[PDB]
Amino acid sequence: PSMSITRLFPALLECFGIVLCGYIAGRANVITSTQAKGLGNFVSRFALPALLFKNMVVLNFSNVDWSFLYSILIAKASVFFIVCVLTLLVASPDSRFSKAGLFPIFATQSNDFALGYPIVEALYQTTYPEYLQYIYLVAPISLMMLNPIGFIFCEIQKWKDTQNASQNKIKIVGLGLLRVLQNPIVFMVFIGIAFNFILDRKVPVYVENFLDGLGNSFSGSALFYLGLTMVGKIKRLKKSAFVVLILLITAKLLVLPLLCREMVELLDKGDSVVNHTSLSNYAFLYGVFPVAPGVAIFATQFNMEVEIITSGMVISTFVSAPIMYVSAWLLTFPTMDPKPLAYAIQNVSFDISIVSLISLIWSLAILLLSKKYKQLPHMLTTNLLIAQSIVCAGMMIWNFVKEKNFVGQILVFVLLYSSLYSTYLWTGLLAISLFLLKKRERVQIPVGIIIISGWGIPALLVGVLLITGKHNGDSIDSAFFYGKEQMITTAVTLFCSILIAGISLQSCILAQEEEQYLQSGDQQLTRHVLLCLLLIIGLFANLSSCLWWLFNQEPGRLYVELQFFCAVFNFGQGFISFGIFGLSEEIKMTCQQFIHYHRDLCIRNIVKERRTFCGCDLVSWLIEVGLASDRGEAVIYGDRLVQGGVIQHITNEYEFRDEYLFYRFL
Amino acid sequence: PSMSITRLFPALLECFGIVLCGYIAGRANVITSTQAKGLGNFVSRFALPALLFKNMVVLNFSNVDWSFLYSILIAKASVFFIVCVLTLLVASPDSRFSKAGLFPIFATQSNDFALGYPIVEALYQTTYPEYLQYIYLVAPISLMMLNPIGFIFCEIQKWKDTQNASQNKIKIVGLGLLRVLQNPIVFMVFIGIAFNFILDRKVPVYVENFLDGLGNSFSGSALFYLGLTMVGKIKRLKKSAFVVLILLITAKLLVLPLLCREMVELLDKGDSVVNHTSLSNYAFLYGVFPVAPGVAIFATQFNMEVEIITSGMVISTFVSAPIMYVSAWLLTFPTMDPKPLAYAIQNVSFDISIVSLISLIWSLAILLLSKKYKQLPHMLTTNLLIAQSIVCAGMMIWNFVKEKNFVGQILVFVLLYSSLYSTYLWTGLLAISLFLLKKRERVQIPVGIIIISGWGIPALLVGVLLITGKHNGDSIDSAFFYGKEQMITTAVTLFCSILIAGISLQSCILAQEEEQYLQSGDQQLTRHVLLCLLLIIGLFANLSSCLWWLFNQEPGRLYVELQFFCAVFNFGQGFISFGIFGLSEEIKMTCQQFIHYHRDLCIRNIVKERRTFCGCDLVSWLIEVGLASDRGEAVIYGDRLVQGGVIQHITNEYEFRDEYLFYRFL
Ligand SMILES: CC(C)CCC[C@@H](C)[C@H]1CC[C@H]2[C@@H]3CC=C4C[C@@H](OC(=O)CCC(=O)O)CC[C@]4(C)[C@H]3CC[C@]12C
Ligand SMILES: CC(C)CCC[C@@H](C)[C@H]1CC[C@H]2[C@@H]3CC=C4C[C@@H](OC(=O)CCC(=O)O)CC[C@]4(C)[C@H]3CC[C@]12C
Ligand SMILES: CC(C)CCC[C@@H](C)[C@H]1CC[C@H]2[C@@H]3CC=C4C[C@@H](O)CC[C@]4(C)[C@H]3CC[C@]12C
Ligand SMILES: CC(C)CCC[C@@H](C)[C@H]1CC[C@H]2[C@@H]3CC=C4C[C@@H](O)CC[C@]4(C)[C@H]3CC[C@]12C
Repeated sequence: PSMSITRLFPALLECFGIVLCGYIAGRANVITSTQAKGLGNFVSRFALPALLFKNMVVLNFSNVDWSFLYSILIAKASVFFIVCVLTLLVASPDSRFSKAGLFPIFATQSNDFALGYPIVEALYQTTYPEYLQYIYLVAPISLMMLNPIGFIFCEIQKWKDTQNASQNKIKIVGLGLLRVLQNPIVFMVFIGIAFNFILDRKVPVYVENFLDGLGNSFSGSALFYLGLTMVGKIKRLKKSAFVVLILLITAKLLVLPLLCREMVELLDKGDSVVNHTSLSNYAFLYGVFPVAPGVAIFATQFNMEVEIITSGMVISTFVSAPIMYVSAWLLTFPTMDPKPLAYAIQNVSFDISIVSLISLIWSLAILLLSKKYKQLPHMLTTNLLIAQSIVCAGMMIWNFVKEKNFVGQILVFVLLYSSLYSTYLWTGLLAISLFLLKKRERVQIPVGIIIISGWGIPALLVGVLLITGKHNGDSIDSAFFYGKEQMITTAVTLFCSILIAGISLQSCILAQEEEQYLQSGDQQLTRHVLLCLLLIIGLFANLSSCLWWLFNQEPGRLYVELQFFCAVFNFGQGFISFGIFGLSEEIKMTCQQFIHYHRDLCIRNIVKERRTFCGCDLVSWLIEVGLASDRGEAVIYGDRLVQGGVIQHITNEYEFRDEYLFYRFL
Repeated sequence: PSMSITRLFPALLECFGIVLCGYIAGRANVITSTQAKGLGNFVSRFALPALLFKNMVVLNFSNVDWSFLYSILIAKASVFFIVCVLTLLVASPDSRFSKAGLFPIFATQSNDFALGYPIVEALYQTTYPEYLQYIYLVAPISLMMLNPIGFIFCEIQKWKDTQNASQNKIKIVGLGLLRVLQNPIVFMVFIGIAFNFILDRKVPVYVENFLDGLGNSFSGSALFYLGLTMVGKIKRLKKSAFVVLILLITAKLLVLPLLCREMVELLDKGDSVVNHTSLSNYAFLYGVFPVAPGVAIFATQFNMEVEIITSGMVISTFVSAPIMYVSAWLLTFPTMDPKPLAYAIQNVSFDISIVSLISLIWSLAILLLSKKYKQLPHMLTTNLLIAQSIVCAGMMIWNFVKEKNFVGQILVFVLLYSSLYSTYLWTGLLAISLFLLKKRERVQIPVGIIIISGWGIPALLVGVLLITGKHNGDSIDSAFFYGKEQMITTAVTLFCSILIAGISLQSCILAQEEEQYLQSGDQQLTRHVLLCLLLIIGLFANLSSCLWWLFNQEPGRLYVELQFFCAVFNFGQGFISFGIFGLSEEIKMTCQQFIHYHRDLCIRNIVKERRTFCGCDLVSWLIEVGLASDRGEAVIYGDRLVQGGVIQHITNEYEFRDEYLFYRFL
């Protein structure tokens, strides 16, 4: 009925595929950091103002439900107040106010013009068209209400830092209000209100096409720019910063949706209980939008807490999508029957499985063409991705052979759950390999023994399940294909894997040292330990669901959520693996420019005699001088120099890269 | 009926308003030339491929009329062959091939993805939707048939710089084909055809939203980027280059549409004569699309004929719009009745007049706030724009009061045509002032006498016309309000104006020197002659139409076109006048970056002792060193330096500008 949910997955695919395209373009150095400024300016100064003005001139303010806006504003104000009070009472006095100026803003301001609006449009287009108008009502008002307090706190921190006690509160409040008044959203909305009243809710035909043309290009360009602005933002941090970031993202993505739902339940007291449920669900879905990059822009402008804010915004952007999908499906579940419920679970798992299969075959092609799996622990990772691809393919076959052929059904079930148990066990084997590498022991690794164990133990478990179990062809879900025996063998396999994971966790000298450094750096322990920390979340979810079903024989109103979560993890675990292990005239001009003018003073610190400069030191020196903005521009400049015959590698085998590679002048 | 024409003006307004926004953003240094590369890459590598693939997957090749495509291709091939043959026969042997490789491409390839498609969509969405599919069929194929040959010619020019007569024809053809195969349009269309046949003309729902999101952001972004790429392109050229440019634009915008119409007349031999007429009228206005910037990109890549190609592309882009509008209206005219025809003329003139009044009041406000009209010849220009604004307002009043009141309509007519005669005379007075300034005589200019004459002679003419004329209130057009006497007065006024126009055409010394330079440069004599010529063109058109009506008393089937042209010029002459007249952590980082490392060697060539460097020399030196790409980067860098307390003006009154203003170090 309401909240058509089958249209949400393509909308999420749009929203995050454009972001992924932007990230890939930025990271492959197609677009550098300087060239992204043009796209950012076009999006912020011409497309968003046009979209806001066009949508705000026609709003019909006499037919707007203000209860929803009041509830959302009350929830946001409550979250802001709580975060500000806790930050003031907890943070150290040296940089207290700055935190209280930005942490509440981080946990309240969301990204709903670029990401939230397509989702809301897809969910509520033909069912509740009046909901799409609320976004343009809620996003600006919040900036009109909560941003000034944060800006005032930041100005107070700046005043303390400068120690200019002669200032008064009037100037601080004036600066705080002026910073929020100059935002294009605020005054564009004000002008939209003014022209809405002047023009009697009608857009002249002369400017309709112009406004539509500028407004239709906002969403995709903003998604691309958001993807571009995440190329190098996530960096290593400390434990305290990590805990603060986890708390902030939990406040943004968990506490706020629940508070919005509670406020909508309290304030709204209308008839048509169906509409009340729809409004509460809409509030919950609105609460889960990620943090807007405008907060990072504010932090950069104030030059305070920029790194933690940027990292948190980037992380929350990616964390929000599974939360959105699962929350929407869970809220749609109550208005369903058990057989359509199972069909919906099958369909969602099939969609996740097919997208994950495409991503996994792409990642496998990359890994095979890299030809780096011959040394540990890349081949175990290759086996893990192979098992994930096989389980995705097995489920896609199962969705069609569920009630088509018998022998095909048994064969598909065997393949699918052998692959599932293979992934479960391979998590533990990878953890064991990482722990063994941690011991730094120069002992041979039984690669053959571990691989045959990992690919034969699940086969033996499936065989004994077939021998001792009872077939049940009336079950739509493959989890209950046999029943008690399948459940107990899955539970014991998960328990063993989790226990294993927990227990486990002209210069020859220059050439030899650089190849030794390359060999040492090829062992990417960070990514492997990240994967062998992330998989146990889903392993724990699976084990908890199995134990809950075993202990609670009578099905309560919690096993459906566990089924959905475990299926989503089981058939989307390949996304994590893809995210980890898946990613002339001007030449002459720059050549003579470098040779003639500033060639001198270059060889003073970065070049020394060796029995002749690195790759990182030259990039750092170029950044220091001012010939580049980031590492990308330095890499492009070095490529320009090398292609022109200015410098060359010693071995004549590597191009200009930001590694520990040595080059010589010509 | 067919070809809904009342909604073409908003489409043109959108298409060129986004271009104007891009040009203003680029010229005001909001977006620098380096930062535009990101927008260009996003447009050319992600949005256009997505749009092309999405449109090519669903095309229904079994229901496509190939006669239109064949006729367009034949006309384009004929134009290409003619231009190539004439260029080969006429051009000097120094660069005979290079021009022959680029001139036929300039006159054939058009801009139909960004500009042509919105126009075709607006004109034909409701009446003939199938026409919308022809663009994506015509634009790619043309390249596949015409781009190689020309490219081969360019390769021959490169072969003329190698002095290797033996080798290699095969290599030349291979390079020519490889340059056209790597264009995203070509292989995107090929992949679209392949997936069209694979997918049975159906796109999966998973990628529908992604393709729609990337494809919907192409038109506005491409228009903005096109506007951005026209900031510093039009430059002074030679007479021969000007003649070649005029010939090339005439071939592109005049010969090609007529040839397309003729080929469609010859080949298409179908039924439903109305459909044949509509398809032949669609053949026309396809050849009036301006030159695509891809030709300029090709010229830059080949590094040959770059300046003439860029200037011609920009000029054709700006010239095509009135040609499109007038051609479409003239083609639509035959399917109308006399009274609806007159109403359509009134409506088109009213629309042009209202847009021109908005533009003119903007320009007048800018000129008044500039406070530079106190010296000749700016105040005469101010009077000219005042008269144009008054005539626009008078016509907008007339359209509402054409049949409302007697005294009101008489007063409105008097004001309107007094303003029209005022503009006609003020053209000649501006010509007289320019000629007097050319004589370089230090004689006082009777500004009061000339302004009194210019604002009084039209009043005397309209008064004597009212006294001796006869009222005719049954005419919708204001031209025949009185009859033959009004035509005689208009003709004699135009003849007098045309004759007049034709007949006429520390810091002791540095401060005064720069003041004298500013005074000399304030008299912008370069643009005034161009404005005079542009108004003379329309005055000549008006006089020709008046003489044609006077000599040809019986109305043939040519007076409607002259009426339309006269109305368009009379009520859009303000657009010409608007075009001529009307258009920190980083700080400290850059200031100590300049101070610490490369502060030295700056005072070696440009800075010298004076009784101390101009901004132009600093900009040129910064460009030469490599710290800036164009004048914009140098200007931004100088602003950063000045705001950081590095250099300051002698008078401390001028910010960092690319003028002859001396600056001193701190
Ligand atoms: C939730 C399901 C059912 C719907 C489909 C969601 C996917 C389209 C999302 C989910 C996880 C996303 C990924 C999560 C994390 C990343 C890493 C991200 O890069 C970084 O975070 C690196 C930053 C740096 O190096 O500074 C690039 C996008 C990517 C691959 C994302 C691409 C889009 C993905 C696959
Ligand atoms: C034809 C009518 C009925 C429809 C509306 C058309 C307008 C939207 C067009 C027609 C003429 C155009 C102008 C023609 C020329 C210019 C100059 C152009 O700048 C340059 O050419 C300078 C280039 C340089 O300095 O290098 C900026 C856009 C502008 C004002 C154009 C803006 C858009 C205009 C007013
Ligand atoms: C359950 C399935 C369907 C979806 C899982 C989504 C979440 C849990 C996964 C999908 C891809 C993952 C990301 C993949 C790659 C990276 C880059 C790394 O440097 C930090 C972690 C990070 C950012 C991961 C965080 C967790 C992540 C966002
Ligand atoms: C008849 C009315 C309605 C429309 C007239 C359109 C044409 C003829 C006019 C409108 C604005 C004009 C432009 C205004 C400004 C400039 C900049 C100048 O450095 C070169 C000429 C150029 C580029 C003009 C060329 C002619 C132009 C394009």
